[PDB]
Amino acid sequence: STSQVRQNYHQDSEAAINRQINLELYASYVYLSMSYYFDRDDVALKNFAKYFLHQSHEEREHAEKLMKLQNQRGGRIFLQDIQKPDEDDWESGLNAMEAALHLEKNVNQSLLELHKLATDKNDPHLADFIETHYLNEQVKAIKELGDHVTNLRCMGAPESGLAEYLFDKHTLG
Amino acid sequence: STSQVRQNYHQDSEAAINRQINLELYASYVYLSMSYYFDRDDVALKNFAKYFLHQSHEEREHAEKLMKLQNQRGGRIFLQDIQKPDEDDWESGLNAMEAALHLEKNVNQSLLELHKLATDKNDPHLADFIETHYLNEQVKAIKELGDHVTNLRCMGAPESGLAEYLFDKHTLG
Amino acid sequence: STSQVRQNYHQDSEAAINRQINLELYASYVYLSMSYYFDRDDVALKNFAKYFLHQSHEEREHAEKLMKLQNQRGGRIFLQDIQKPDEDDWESGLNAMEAALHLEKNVNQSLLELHKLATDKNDPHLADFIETHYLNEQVKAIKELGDHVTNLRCMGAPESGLAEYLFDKHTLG
Amino acid sequence: TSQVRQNYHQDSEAAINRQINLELYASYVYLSMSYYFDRDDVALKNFAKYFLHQSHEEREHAEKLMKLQNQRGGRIFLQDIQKPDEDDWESGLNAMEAALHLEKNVNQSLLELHKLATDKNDPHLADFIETHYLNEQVKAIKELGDHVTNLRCMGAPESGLAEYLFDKHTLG
Amino acid sequence: STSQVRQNYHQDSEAAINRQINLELYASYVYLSMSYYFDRDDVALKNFAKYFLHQSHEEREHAEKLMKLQNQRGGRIFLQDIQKPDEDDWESGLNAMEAALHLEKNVNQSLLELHKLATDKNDPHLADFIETHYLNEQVKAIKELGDHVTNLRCMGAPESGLAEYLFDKHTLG
Amino acid sequence: STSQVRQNYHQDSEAAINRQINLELYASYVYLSMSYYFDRDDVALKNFAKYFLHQSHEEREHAEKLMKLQNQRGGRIFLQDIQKPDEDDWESGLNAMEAALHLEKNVNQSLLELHKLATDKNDPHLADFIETHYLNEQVKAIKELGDHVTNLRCMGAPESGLAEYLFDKHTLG
Ligand SMILES: [Ca+2]
Ligand SMILES: [Ca+2]
Ligand SMILES: [Ca+2]
Ligand SMILES: [Ca+2]
Ligand SMILES: [Ca+2]
Ligand SMILES: [Ca+2]
Ligand SMILES: [Ca+2]
Ligand SMILES: [Ca+2]
Ligand SMILES: [Ca+2]
Ligand SMILES: [Ca+2]
Ligand SMILES: [Ca+2]
Ligand SMILES: [Ca+2]
Ligand SMILES: [Fe+3]
Ligand SMILES: [Fe+3]
Ligand SMILES: [Fe+3]
Ligand SMILES: [Fe+3]
Ligand SMILES: [Fe+3]
Ligand SMILES: [Fe+3]
Ligand SMILES: [Fe+3]
Ligand SMILES: [Fe+3]
Ligand SMILES: [Fe+3]
Ligand SMILES: [Fe+3]
Ligand SMILES: [Fe+3]
Ligand SMILES: [Fe+3]
Ligand SMILES: [Fe+3]
Ligand SMILES: [Fe+3]
Ligand SMILES: [Fe+3]
Repeated sequence: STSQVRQNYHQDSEAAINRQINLELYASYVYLSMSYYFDRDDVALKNFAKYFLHQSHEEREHAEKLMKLQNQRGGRIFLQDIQKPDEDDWESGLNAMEAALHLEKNVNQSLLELHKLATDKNDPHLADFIETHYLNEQVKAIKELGDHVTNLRCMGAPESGLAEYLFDKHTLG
Repeated sequence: STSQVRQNYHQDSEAAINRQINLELYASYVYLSMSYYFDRDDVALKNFAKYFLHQSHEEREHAEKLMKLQNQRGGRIFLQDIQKPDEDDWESGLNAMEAALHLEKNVNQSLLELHKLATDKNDPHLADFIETHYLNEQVKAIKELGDHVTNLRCMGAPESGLAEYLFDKHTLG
Repeated sequence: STSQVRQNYHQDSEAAINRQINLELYASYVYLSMSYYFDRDDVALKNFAKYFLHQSHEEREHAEKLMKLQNQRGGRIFLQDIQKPDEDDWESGLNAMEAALHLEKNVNQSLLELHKLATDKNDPHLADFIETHYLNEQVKAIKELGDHVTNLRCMGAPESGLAEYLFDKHTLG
Repeated sequence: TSQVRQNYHQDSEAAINRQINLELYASYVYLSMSYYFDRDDVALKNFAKYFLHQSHEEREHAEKLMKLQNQRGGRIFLQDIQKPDEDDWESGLNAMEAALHLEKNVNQSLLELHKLATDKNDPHLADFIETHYLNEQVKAIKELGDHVTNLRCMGAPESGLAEYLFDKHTLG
Repeated sequence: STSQVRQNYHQDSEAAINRQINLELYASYVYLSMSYYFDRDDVALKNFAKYFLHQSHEEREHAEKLMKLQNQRGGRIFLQDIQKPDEDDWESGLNAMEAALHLEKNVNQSLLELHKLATDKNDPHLADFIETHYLNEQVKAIKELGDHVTNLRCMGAPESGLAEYLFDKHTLG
Repeated sequence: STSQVRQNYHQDSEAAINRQINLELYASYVYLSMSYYFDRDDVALKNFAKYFLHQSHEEREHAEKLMKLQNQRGGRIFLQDIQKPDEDDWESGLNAMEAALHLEKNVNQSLLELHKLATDKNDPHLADFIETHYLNEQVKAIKELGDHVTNLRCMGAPESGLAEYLFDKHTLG
C-alpha cells in the first residue's frame, strides 16, 4: 500500500536508508570486535577496549536513528544480516585505529552518496537530516582517528609496545 | 598457542560460548526489529516499541558479558554473522509477545545445554557463571512474557485493538 | 495441559516444591507456638518470645518465596494442612532452642534432598535457587542455634532461672 | 490456674483458641488466593498483592488473639490449620465473592464470641472484641461487597478486560 | 567429637578445608614477602609494594573466611606451619608478577579439587561456598595478573627499568 | 651487599630484627588460633573471639613495621616458617588469657634483649624505635591481660561458665 504519512519520499531513498541501517549496524559490529580484542589477556589495553566499545554503542545509536527516520517518512524497514568483521585478530592499537579510519571513510562515502540521492530526488528534509545528524559527525570521527594514527606512528608504534601502553594511558585514558 | 591464564577451560566450552555470543546478538536483533515495528505510523504503540528496545539493549549487554567471560577464561572470541530475524512484519502486540516468549525459551534451552556441558567437563566456574548471570534471568523473562501473553489474550487481543491500546498504556506504560 | 512457561521442570521437582512449602509453613507455626509460650505470665521471657516470632515470620517469607518459585517455573501450587506443633508447652529457653535446632536440621535435610533431586533431574536453575536462598541460611541458622544452646548450657540452664533471664537480656536483648 | 486470671471463664478461653485457629485459617485462604493470581495463566498482580496483604493482616489478628489469651491468663492450644477449600480460584470476581463469604463467617464467629463474653459478664473481653475486630470486619465486608459490585457491573468474569481494568484502576 | 551443628559434612571435606586454610595463609606470606621486597632501598617500587601488600591482606581474609566456614559446618580447625616463600629475592616486578600468576593458578587448581570433592560427597553447601567466594575471585585475579605480565613484557621489562618505573606509576598507581 | 642507606646498623641488629619479625608473626598466628577457637559452636564466646582476632591483626601490623624498619636501616629481610601454635584446643577464656599473658611476656623479654643489643652496639635510632613502638605497648598489653586474668579468676572462672559468659558480655563487649 502507501503510508498515510508518506510525502515526497522516493522509493530509492527508502531503499538507500535500509542499506545505511545495515551499514551502521555493521560498523557497530566491527567496533565491538575490536573492543574485545583489546580485552584479551595477551593484549590487555583497557582504554583501547573502552574507546572502541563506546564507538560500537554510538554506531548502534545511529542505526536506530536511521530506523526512526525511515518510520518517520513512511517508508518500511527491511533488515538484513549483519556480517561478521573481516578480521578476528586486529594485530595492534595502531592497526585497529587505521582499520577504523578506513571503515569511517567508507561509511562517510556511502552517506555522501545518500545525500546526493536526496538532492537528486528533491528531498530537502532527507538531505537536511543527513547533514545535521551524520556528515559533521563523520568529519569529526575521521579527524580524530587521523589524529590518533598520527600520534601512534610518531610515538613509534607498532614496533614499540611502550608507545601503545603510554598512548592508551595518556590519550585514551 | 595456549593462553597464560587458561585453566580447566575445555575447547568445547570455548566453542559453545562463541555460539552463545552469536545467539545473544541474534536475540538483540530480533528485539530491535520488533521495537521499530511498533514505531510504524500504522501500528503506533510506543510502549510496545520501548519495551522491545529495552529488551534489545539488555540482550546486547548479555552478549558483551559472554565475550568478557570468554576473554577471562583465556579462550578466543570468534564472531559470526548476525542473521536477520525471521519476519519483517510482526502483525500485532500479542504476536510479538508470543514470538518473544518462543525466542526466550529457545535461548534458555541453549543456555541449559551450555550448563550441562560445563558440568560434564567439570567446569564449576563456568557453570556458576551461567547460573548466576543467565538462568534466573531467563526464568524471569519467560514468566513475564507468559504473563503479558495471558493478559493480552484475556483482554481480547488481537481482535480488539482497544485491548492492545489499553495494555500498551496500563501495563507497558 | 502444560504451562506456556514450563521448561526443564520435572513433575518430581514440582511435587517436592509443594512438600517444601508445607514444611516451611509448619516451621513458621512451630516458631509461633514457641514465641507465645515465652509470652506467658509464668514464663515471661520477652526476648525469647521476640526471637521466635522473628523466626516465624522469616519461615513464612521462605514459604511464600517457594510459592513464587513454583509459579515462576510453571508448576501448580497445592497446599495441605499445616499440622500443629508437637508441643504446647516448650518447658524452657534451653529446651526451645534445642527443639529449634532439631527442626532446623530436619528442614536442612529436606532441602538437601531437594537439591539432590534437582541435580539428578539436571535442573541447574532449581539447584541454584536452593543454594542461593536456602542452604547457607540454614547453615547459619543451625550454627546460631548451636551457639545459643552451648551458652545456655554453660550458664547453668535450665535449672538456673538466673541463667535464662541473663541470656534473654544479654544475648537475645 | 494463672496468677493473673480474673473473671475469665473456661468457655471464653476455649472460644478464643477456636478464634485463633479461624484467623490462621483465613490467613491461609488469602495466601492461596494471592498466589493463584500470581500464576502465569492468570497474571493479575494487584489482585495477588491485595490478597497477600489480607493474609498478613489475618496473621496479625491471630497473633493479637494469642496475646489476649496470654494477657487474661488462659492457655494457648493450637490446632491444625486446614487447607483452603479450593486450589483454583477461577477468577477475580469469584475470589472476591469467596472472600466476602469467608469474612461473613468470621464475623459470625466473632459475634458469637461477643455474646459469650457478655453472657459471662466479661466486659474487658467484649470491649476487646468490639475495638479490634467488629468494626474491622464490618469495614472489610463493606469493601469486599463494593469490589464484587464493581466487578459484576463491569462485566466480570466473562469480560477479561473488566478484571484487567479493575486490577489496574481499583487495586493498583 | 561429632558437633551438634554437623550435617552432610564429610571428613574428607573437613581435611581439605584445613589444607586450604594453610594454603591461603602461605599465599598471604608469599605476597607479604614480595611487598617488602619492593620496599627495599635498591628496588623502591612503592606501588608494586602496595599492590602485593593488599594481596597479602586479602589472602589472610580468605584464610579467616575458610576458618569461619570450618566452624560453621561443625568441623575442627587444625593449623600447620606456614612455610616461608620459595625465594627471598624476587628479582623484578615482572618476575614477581609471573610468580604471583603461578601461585594463583596453583591455588585455583586446589580450589577446583576442593569443589570436585564437595560435588563427589554431595555437599551442595560447600560447593556453592567455593563457587561464591573463591572461584570467580581466582579467575579475576589470574586474568589481572596475566594482563599485568603482558603489559610489562610489552613495555620492554625487565631489560627496561623505565618500563617498570612507568608501569608502577601508571597502572599500579 | 652493604646498602647505600646503611649506617651504624650492626649485623647482629639486622639478625635480631629478622628473629623479632618471625616472633611477631608467630604471635599473630597464636592469636588467630585462639580467636577461632572461641568461634566454635561448642564454645561460642564471640567477644573473646573478636578480642583475640584484633590482637592477631595488631601483631601482624607490628611484624610489618619491623620489616619496614629493616628496609629503612638498609638491612635485608629473611623470613622463616611461622610455627603453628603449641595448642589446638585453648580450653577456656581464662586459660587463653593466661597463655596470652605468657606469650606477651616472652615477646617482651625478647624486645628487652633487642634493646640491650641496640644499646650495646651504640645504635640510638634502633633503641629509640624499640622504646617508641614496642616497649610501652607491651607493658600495656601485659597489664591488660593481667587485669583480665584477675577478673576472670575473681568471678569464679573457669569452674563457672556464667562467669566467662558475663565477662565476655560486660568487659570484652
Ligand atoms: Ca558471511
Ligand atoms: Ca573473511
Ligand atoms: Ca582474511
Ligand atoms: Ca541543506
Ligand atoms: Ca541470511
Ligand atoms: Ca525467512
Ligand atoms: Ca517467512
Ligand atoms: Ca553451582
Ligand atoms: Ca467500647
Ligand atoms: Ca463497649
Ligand atoms: Ca551456585
Ligand atoms: Ca626515647
Ligand atoms: Fe556511523
Ligand atoms: Fe561513524
Ligand atoms: Fe539473553
Ligand atoms: Fe533473555
Ligand atoms: Fe525456612
Ligand atoms: Fe530458618
Ligand atoms: Fe481477622
Ligand atoms: Fe477479617
Ligand atoms: Fe482505562
Ligand atoms: Fe585466596
Ligand atoms: Fe587468591
Ligand atoms: Fe587472590
Ligand atoms: Fe607485638
Ligand atoms: Fe605484643
Ligand atoms: Fe601486643
